[PDB]
Amino acid sequence: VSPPPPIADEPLTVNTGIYLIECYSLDDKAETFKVNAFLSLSWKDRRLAFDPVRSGVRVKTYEPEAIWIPEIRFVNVENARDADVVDISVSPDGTVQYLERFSARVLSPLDFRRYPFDSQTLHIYLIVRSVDTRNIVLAVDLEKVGKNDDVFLTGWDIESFTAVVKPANFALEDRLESKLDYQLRISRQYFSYIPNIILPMLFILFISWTAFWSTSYEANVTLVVSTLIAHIAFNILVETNLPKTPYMTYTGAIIFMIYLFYFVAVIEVTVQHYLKVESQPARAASITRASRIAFPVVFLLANIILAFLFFG
Amino acid sequence: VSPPPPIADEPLTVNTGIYLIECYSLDDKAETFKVNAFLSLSWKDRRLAFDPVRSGVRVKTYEPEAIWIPEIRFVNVENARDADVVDISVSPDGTVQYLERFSARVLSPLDFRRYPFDSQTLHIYLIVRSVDTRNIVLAVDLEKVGKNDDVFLTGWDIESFTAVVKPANFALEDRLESKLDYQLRISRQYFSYIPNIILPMLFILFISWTAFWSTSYEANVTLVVSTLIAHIAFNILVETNLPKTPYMTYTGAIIFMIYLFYFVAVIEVTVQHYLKVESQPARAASITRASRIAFPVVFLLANIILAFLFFG
Amino acid sequence: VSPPPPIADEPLTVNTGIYLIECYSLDDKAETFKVNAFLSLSWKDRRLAFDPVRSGVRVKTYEPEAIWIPEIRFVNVENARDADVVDISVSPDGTVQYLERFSARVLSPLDFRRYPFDSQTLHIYLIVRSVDTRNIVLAVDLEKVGKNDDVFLTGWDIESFTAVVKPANFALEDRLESKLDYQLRISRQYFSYIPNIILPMLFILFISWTAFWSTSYEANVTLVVSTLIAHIAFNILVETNLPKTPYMTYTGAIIFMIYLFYFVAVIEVTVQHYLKVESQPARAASITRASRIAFPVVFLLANIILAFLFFG
Amino acid sequence: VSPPPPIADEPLTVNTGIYLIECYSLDDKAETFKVNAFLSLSWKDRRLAFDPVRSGVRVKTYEPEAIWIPEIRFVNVENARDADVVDISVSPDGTVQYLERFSARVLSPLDFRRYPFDSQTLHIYLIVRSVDTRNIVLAVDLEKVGKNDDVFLTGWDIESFTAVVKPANFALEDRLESKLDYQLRISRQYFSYIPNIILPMLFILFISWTAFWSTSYEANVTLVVSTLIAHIAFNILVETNLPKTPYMTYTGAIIFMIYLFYFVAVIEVTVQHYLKVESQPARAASITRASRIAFPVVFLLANIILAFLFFG
Amino acid sequence: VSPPPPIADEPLTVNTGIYLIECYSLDDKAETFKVNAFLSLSWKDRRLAFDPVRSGVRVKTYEPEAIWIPEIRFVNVENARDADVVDISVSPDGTVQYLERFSARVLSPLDFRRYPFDSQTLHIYLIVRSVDTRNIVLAVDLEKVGKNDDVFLTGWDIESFTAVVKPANFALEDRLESKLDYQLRISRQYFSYIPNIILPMLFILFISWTAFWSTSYEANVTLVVSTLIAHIAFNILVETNLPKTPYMTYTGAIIFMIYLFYFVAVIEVTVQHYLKVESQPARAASITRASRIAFPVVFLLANIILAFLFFG
Repeated sequence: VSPPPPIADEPLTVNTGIYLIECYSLDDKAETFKVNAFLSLSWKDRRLAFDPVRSGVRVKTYEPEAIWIPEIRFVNVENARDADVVDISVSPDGTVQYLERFSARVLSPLDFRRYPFDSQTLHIYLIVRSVDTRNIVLAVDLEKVGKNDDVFLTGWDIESFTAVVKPANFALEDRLESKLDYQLRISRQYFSYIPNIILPMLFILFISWTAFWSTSYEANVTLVVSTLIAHIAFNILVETNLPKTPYMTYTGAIIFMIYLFYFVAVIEVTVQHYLKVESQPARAASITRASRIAFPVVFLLANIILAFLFFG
Repeated sequence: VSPPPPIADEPLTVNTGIYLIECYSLDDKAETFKVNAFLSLSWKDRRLAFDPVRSGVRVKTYEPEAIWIPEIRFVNVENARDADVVDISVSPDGTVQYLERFSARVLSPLDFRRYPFDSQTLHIYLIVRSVDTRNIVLAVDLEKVGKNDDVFLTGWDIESFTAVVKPANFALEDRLESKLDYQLRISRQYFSYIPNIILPMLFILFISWTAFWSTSYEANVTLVVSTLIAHIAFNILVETNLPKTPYMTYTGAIIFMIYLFYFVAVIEVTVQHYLKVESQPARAASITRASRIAFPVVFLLANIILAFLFFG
Repeated sequence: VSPPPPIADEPLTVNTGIYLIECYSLDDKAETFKVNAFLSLSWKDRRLAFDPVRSGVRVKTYEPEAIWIPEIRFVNVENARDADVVDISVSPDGTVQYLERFSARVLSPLDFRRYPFDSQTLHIYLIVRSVDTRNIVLAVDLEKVGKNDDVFLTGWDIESFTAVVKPANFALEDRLESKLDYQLRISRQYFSYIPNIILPMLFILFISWTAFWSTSYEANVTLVVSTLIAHIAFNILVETNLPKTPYMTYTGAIIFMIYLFYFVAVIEVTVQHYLKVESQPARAASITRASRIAFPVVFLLANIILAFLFFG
Repeated sequence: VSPPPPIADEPLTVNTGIYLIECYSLDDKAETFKVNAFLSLSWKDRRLAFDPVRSGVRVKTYEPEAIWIPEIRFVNVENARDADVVDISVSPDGTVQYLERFSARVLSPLDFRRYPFDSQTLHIYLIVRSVDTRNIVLAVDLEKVGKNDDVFLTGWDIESFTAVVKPANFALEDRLESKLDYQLRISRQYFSYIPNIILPMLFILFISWTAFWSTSYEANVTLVVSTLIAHIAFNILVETNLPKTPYMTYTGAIIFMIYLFYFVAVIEVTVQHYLKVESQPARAASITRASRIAFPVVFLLANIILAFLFFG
Repeated sequence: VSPPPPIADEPLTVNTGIYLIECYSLDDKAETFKVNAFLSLSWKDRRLAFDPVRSGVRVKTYEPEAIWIPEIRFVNVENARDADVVDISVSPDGTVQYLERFSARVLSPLDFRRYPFDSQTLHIYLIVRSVDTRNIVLAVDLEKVGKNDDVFLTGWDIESFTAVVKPANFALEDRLESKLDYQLRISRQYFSYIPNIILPMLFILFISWTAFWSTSYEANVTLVVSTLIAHIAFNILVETNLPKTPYMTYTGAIIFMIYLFYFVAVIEVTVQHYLKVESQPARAASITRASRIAFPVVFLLANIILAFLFFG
């Protein structure tokens, strides 16, 4: 039908609010996730009001087809949402209440630069279609914004869920004042990563570092190269969960540094054996005794530098 | 169509019932499962009443779009259920019989705190929103709740499928709702895990422990490091199908313990070689003879303590 | 658009029939398969007795709409079939002819007790629900049951496709239903499994056994442990196919036996070295010479016993 | 609206034609691929004609729904094609032009017996629905068949695309029916296999064959067994892109040959060491000298014999 | 419902334009990328021009249907787009404004000759069919073609999104069609590839090379073969991504060169041992002294030549 008359001079306001029910399947490679929530809606329409004389219930219902309901669209969704109209009730004072239940698939960016200890924010954008007669603006009601007690994400924990009235849509066609942003702040659960990833890597490195206490060339070669193979194998477990990020990461820096340390250890073993063959054992002993202390200290300093760089 | 006439003394009640046909596709990483089942409803409409007189022996059977059907939805589903109506019958007394068949995908948490020998409970929720004229509450028909004898799940065995008879009424978004709970208790079939996982790891550990009866350095190093690599590969296989958790599991604790044991064995081999080279063979012999007994006993005690801690 | 009236109390019969066109995508882990075929029906409706003498000359052909067609469903399917009607024709006496083409994904359990050389049976179930005013039964018409010679399953031999004539009538949800069973017997092609799996395993086992002719500890350790690692990798490649089962299969038994043999070989090598160190070469020589004959004989005996146990 | 009257002496002939647009997703596990093309029909109907007088300048006419259109359905398709009519024109004589555009999934067998150097043939089948009034027989049209130069399949090159008639001696259809065959010939480009999968394996085998130029038992054992492990790893790599096939293959024969050669090499090394320890060095030298020449010649001859057994 | 009538012989032109919103899921093996964007159309239709003075309106809209809208279809898509009309508006002179929102999966070939540092161009094609006697041609509105500044793709740098203004007219199926081309130019981000793939490979190669400063045969064999195994594992990791291409890429050539280098290193070690055994230490010393310098220089020259060949 027709929109409400613009006889009222003030712009038409459509209050809004989303109530989350569940969020699931947050893919990391395509950075896409799904939602299932309640979409509430309300606006004032003085054209179709109600008087208490008809009945004392003070409540009347209507149909989706007979009453003009403004069209609200989602910006970043793969496909249009699935609408299931629930209930509408018209107060005697003209205010209407509109409900819907929808499910969607949302595209949002993710920043994996502190991958084990990162926090992400997921956005949902709302726009409206301007009507010919009057002016349509949006608003947020803090009462209709919330999340259920049974919202869970596998591996994450939800922190909060708010909204803003930002009318700052990128200018395309007369919609540069009719946007809305909903923010979902989440954090990753990182405790399981310690005993599953970090400590075995340190154990393998320390195993390979025992070559500085022996002078047998064959045993040193076996130790170092076999531990290198074990490190390459452990990279497979490191990779089977972490995404295929085409950019720098904390874990990537750690792995590259580990490769560098293995190379330097091989060089040290080679030079020690070569010096010992040339009837210069004192220099070889001095070099290996220096390396015994040099290696862990440099490893710890590089760890500290990297941690300060990425988290500060 | 309009709701049944408000008798102004009692809210409308609806008696539900779910009959399982088969369950399948219990995803472990996403904690989902798929269902196929019946759904039968029943309530009282004061109208549509007719006596058996005037050829009324044939009970009436209307069609959708001609009567009033309550909207009943599942809370924890990815998408709205795909359903098709089977039969609708109206008794001469005034009640109505309703049947339906649906398929759906359900989200439910899982608890892998005892992962090889765990038990899980799965939930299905039914909700209904009170209309603007009449209140609606739910009920349970205990003779229409059950499962086929042919309901099989791959990897699990089914124990019970009941329904809690007490709805949890509450008010949400300025309207009153009633929620039902269905519980499907299952247990895991753990027989396949023993000879495929547990025994080979024990064999590999016992193989790596043979280095205490030897005295050559190269053979000891080869044995221990190669067995460590084999353990890493078995860890690959084990963790290929186990989701990450915020708590500490059983298998993760055991795997970390075995990593610690390998590290300590490497340390002991290095110490023995270093002592032997420095011309103190008696001390090295005493150390290795002590370790021969010390290792299995400590392993046994640690395993027993862990089993008591988790399953106590 | 209403069920035909019975004469006095007799029920109505429908003669079904399925003609396979192609089977594909047989999953072991999911225990499903796909199929598309023809569904043929025929029943009696005497409200439409055609008279060719005066009212027309040719028998009537109808359209899917505005004609009473029995509802037919499949019990063990994930979702409802996607069927397109082909033709409906009415004979002068009153018997209706019907055809349609459909597809679905069928669920049926499998048996893996003889996995390399196992034979399976697959079931498809039809059903129909009795209306209040009429009772409906099902029947088989053997002239429309069959399969195309082009029906090919990748990796299986199709033997027969028959139906059990006698239905199974039962009362479910306070109504009478009838059920039909279609059995499709298939057998696995096992020749590809011999060179791909069986023989490399034997070659690696013999390579491991070749260590009883050597007297060097380092070489024996290298041989046995490297062959164990190769066996672990091949076990991973094999196990990527067979799902976990509550019972014990054949391949699992053979793999466990091979692990046992590896453990015993390691123990033998360790004992031989330990005895040789103590200046008792006679005992070590006797032990290794006895093992040279003991190992293959026991392997052969164990394999024969297992083959008799599982296939007898 | 009505089938054409059987007025002409010969039955009703339709001129068909398929014009490919692009192809993609040639899945090999399911032996299926998707298509996108045009479907142009043509038939004659003297019943309605547009004589060139009385404003008969309109050569063609547009009849979307008030005209008879034969039902053309595919045979080997998972689901019904997604077709939408493009153009409908009626010539003044009576010949009718028809045209659509469809997308579908095809099920055609694949044969990987010469996998690196194989060729395939993909079939698409067309059948027509008979009508009691007039007989309908399919007929190809040479000018309406073809394909774009913009078709492409990843890893394949297209040789030809033609059509031929094929009587339908199948489907047990009690009515007379006709079928059409469309054949697409594709040859795989094998160039990217010689430097990717073949030559590295030759290099690994030749590396393993250098154990015949040494007398050190430990070095020979390490060489041969580590190269066997490398062969297993390369087999794991190769398994990435090959199909999971249930029959014999050329590549499988090559892999089995390589395993056999590794076994024989280990046996030779053991024999040489056993003879050398037994104070018979001349025999060991003779055996090694024989092996140096024997191994490559036998490998080449067996490869020639396998290449003759296949490919002919 | 009817195409606009021509004046005498002139054709009808429609002005198009695509405003990008977001691109994602750029599959390299399948060579597809999903997309969703605004689509705009505009054309002149004088059969429904109005009088602004009498009607009292300055813009006139219509329902989504009940007006003649040209059929615009994409050529290289897997299926028809998921259209969503947003607005139809008309100008007083007769021009029709139009909007639409869609999403689709496109097909486009790629070039992988410079895979780490390559740039690609993606194509979107639009076509229209000539209905009636009114020829239809396309045109580009330069102020509507654009891209959102938030259009992002993971790992790619987006340079431009332009269109070729001149269409291409050709006769398909004895009918004329006009085609437009939309080009999206992107370049790959290569920084993450260097520390992930390039440098570990070099470190492993240098670890292999360190064997020219040694004399012990067992240590050299262990070093070279273990580094070869690690190289095979990294080959697995890299081959996970790249598809099969009929031509030779940069990475494939580099990998083959590395394989050849490993083979030559094994040969050199073998010949050094063979010469030293025959009591000729001087020749072996000279050979190894030469090889120490010879290997890195040859590697550098080969890399330089490859870089000049593929980029010159």
